[PDB]
Amino acid sequence: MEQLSKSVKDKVLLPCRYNSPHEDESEDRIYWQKHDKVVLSVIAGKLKVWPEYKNRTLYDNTTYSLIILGLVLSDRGTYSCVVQKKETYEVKHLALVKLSIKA
Repeated sequence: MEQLSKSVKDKVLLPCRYNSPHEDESEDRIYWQKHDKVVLSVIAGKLKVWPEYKNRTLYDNTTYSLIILGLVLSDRGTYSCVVQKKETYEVKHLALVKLSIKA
């Protein structure tokens, strides 16, 4: 569980911590989620950002990491980065990031 402390209005990069010789844009499905919400997905290399996060997030293609712009208090919490392969779903990678925020 990596932990980051930022302030309201900061931008932040949440590291997915994914790096293995089995990275494969074809099969790799990458998801960032927070609680019962999905932030974004990357399927076949194509990015899809959920409505709540459109215009306030970026994706770093190099590291599969999530960038959030203009933090607000409700952005606090645990985020997950998941790399899966659908065959049946199989998970290749799971990483958790705890974002703490104050004003």
